[PDB]
Amino acid sequence: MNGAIKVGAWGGNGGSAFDMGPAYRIISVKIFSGDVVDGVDVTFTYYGKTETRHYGGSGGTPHEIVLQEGEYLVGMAGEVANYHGAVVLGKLGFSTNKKAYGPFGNTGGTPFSLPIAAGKISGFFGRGGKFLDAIGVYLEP
Amino acid sequence: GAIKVGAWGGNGGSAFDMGPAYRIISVKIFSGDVVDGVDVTFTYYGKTETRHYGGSGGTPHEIVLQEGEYLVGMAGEVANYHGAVVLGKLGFSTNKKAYGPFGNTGGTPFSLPIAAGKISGFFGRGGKFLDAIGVYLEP
Ligand SMILES: OC[C@H]1O[C@@H](O[C@@H]2[C@@H](O)[C@H](O)O[C@H](CO)[C@H]2O)[C@H](O)[C@@H](O)[C@@H]1O
Ligand SMILES: OC[C@H]1O[C@@H](O[C@@H]2[C@@H](O)[C@H](O)O[C@H](CO)[C@H]2O)[C@H](O)[C@@H](O)[C@@H]1O
Ligand SMILES: OC[C@H]1O[C@@H](O[C@@H]2[C@@H](O)[C@H](O)O[C@H](CO)[C@H]2O)[C@H](O)[C@@H](O)[C@@H]1O
Ligand SMILES: OC[C@H]1O[C@@H](O[C@@H]2[C@@H](O)[C@H](O)O[C@H](CO)[C@H]2O)[C@H](O)[C@@H](O)[C@@H]1O
Repeated sequence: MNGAIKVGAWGGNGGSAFDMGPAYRIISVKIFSGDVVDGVDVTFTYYGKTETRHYGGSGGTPHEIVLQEGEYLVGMAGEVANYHGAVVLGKLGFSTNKKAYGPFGNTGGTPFSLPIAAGKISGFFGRGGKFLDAIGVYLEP
Repeated sequence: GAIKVGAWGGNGGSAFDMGPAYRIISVKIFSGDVVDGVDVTFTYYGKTETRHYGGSGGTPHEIVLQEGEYLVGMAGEVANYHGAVVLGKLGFSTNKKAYGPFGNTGGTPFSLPIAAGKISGFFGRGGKFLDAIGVYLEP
């Protein structure tokens, strides 16, 4: 969009597109996983107000990443697997400039990794359905 | 304020940093069993330069960016070639067409599709072969 850097769209073509848009500050990310990744719940602040978005499906169990002050999402990885005739993320994980999280999910598949040597993730986008078909990120310094 | 993503590959070789370019002009990928090295020709503040990363083997595969065409994707596979963790397959995609991957040695795959932005530089490690590679991204 306006100087945005949207890298990704890892996963399958099913589901329906979702776009969080870049955030001003990602407060917390919650990954709901089961055999695969069900959805991602994101709480962030945009133009002053605190917002929460619900992506992917409603199933799965929550694993939350809370960004302490000065901590950012500097990496993302996982596996795009086939789950009952549907290409979705079977494993997903993130890394912060402080600790590493996950991966969350138990279905193996073709891997992908996005180690950020310089920059951070600032937002999310992708395709959702009964599960998390695909996920991508917004990058910024 | 540079967005450097990745660096897929091993830890062998020596680090190289092409830095960001005003405009890439072309990229040559020398490959054999793996990825021997990459060649990058680009403009940089009025000047036109050429950088080469990796060994001196392999056969060249050239991608010549056309008028208003950029690199919007990179993918390949890091591998363990007779002991050294190097890239075994490598390819790029332009907003007009996809290339390769070039190389015949598999390993753990990786891909970097770019929905918004482009590649404007490279960095990583190299030696007799292209040990690892990363890119600079821009709006
Ligand atoms: O569907 C609602 C229930 O979903 C449960 O998670 C599921 C896992 O048990 C199963 O293995 O995988 C699927 C998809 O990955 C998950 O939906 C939750 O544990 C329940 O709390 C929830 O009610
Ligand atoms: O697979 C192609 C079709 O996928 C459909 O989405 C699926 C959902 O119905 C289902 O609940 O979840 C899976 C993954 O979570 C989705 O693939 C789309 O609705 C169709 O338009 C599409 O053709
Ligand atoms: O493997 C550890 C050492 O790797 C060296 O680089 C390798 C080159 O010597 C060799 O010719 O090629 C491979 C792949 O192209 C390189 O990994 C480093 O120069 C050493 O510093 C390092 O200890
Ligand atoms: O080293 C000089 C020669 O290198 C050749 O490429 C090599 C391949 O033949 C071999 O199979 O794999 C290695 C590693 O990828 C390559 O270096 C070129 O094809 C020759 O033209 C060149 O003389």
